[PDB]
Order: sequence, then C-alpha cells, then structure tokens
Amino acid sequence: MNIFEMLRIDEGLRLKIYKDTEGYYTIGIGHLLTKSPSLNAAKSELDKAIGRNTNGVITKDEAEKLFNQDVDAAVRGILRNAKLKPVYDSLDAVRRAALINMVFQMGETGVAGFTNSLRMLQQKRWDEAAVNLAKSRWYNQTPNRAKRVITVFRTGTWDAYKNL
Ligand SMILES: [Cl-]
Ligand SMILES: [Cl-]
Repeated sequence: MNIFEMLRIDEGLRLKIYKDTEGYYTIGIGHLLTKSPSLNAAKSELDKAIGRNTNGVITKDEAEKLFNQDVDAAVRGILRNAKLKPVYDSLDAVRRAALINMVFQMGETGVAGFTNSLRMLQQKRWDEAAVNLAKSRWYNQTPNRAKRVITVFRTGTWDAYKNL
C-alpha cells in the first residue's frame, strides 16, 4: 500500500463533475474545483485545470494527472509549513502517509489547526493523539474515513486499508 492507493480508496474516482461530502463541486480523485455554488464556475475551473474545453467530463488519464499534481502539492504544503514540517519529519513512513491524507482532504491550514494532536504525534503518544484527533468536526462529519486515518496513526500499519 502507498499514499496513492490509500487516497484512491478514500476518495474514489469519478469522471464527471460531482459534489463532495460538503456539497462542493469536485472531479476525479477528490480534486476540489470550487466552493462556489455555480456549476458554470465549476466547469470553468475544470477547463482551466485540464487545459481544454471539457464539457464537465474528463478521461482517466486526466484524472490521474490531476491526482499526481494534488499529492505533490500536499507534500509540498506540509514541507513548507512551519507547524507541519516538524511533525512530518518526526514520523515513520506509514504515518507520514496519514498526515498527507489529512492535508489532501482539509488543506494545510486546516490540519495545522490540530495543534494539540500534532504535538502528541510528535511526542509519539499514539493512543492519546488518536483520542484527541477524534474530538473534531472532521471525525463527526466523515467518521469512516477519519477512523481509517486515525487507526494508521495509532498503529503504524496499513491494516485499516487492507480489505478495501
Ligand atoms: Cl489545478
Ligand atoms: Cl466517512
């Protein structure tokens, strides 16, 4: 298992514009297009992202390309963030994947906000960080996905994703 396979499981793959869990226009593998309520604005951001007149539909190759860009950006956002970088550097390879997943979902800003949890992860207090991560809107709104990510932080293994 790896970060790409992990996120492909959590986000799924859709080739036509759809609405995410928050009701925002998205496409591909969890690629947020716009927070705006307008489908046109969404089609416009899609075309600009792909570089062609899409008609709200993309191919698999195009979806994967946005995905690759998005994972790359997630990583870079972590390494440039004063609060995230040190956590990420302190973690083992499996747990780093869990942090990337959170950033991909909620953005760097969002994750950097989990101050207490971050400190606990940095300290390697797994069970305690897991309980603290669960006390969040994130966990209450997307519980199955949050449980998966939290279990990875708790155990350092990919067991939570094996079966899916
Ligand atoms: Cl883009
Ligand atoms: Cl969920």
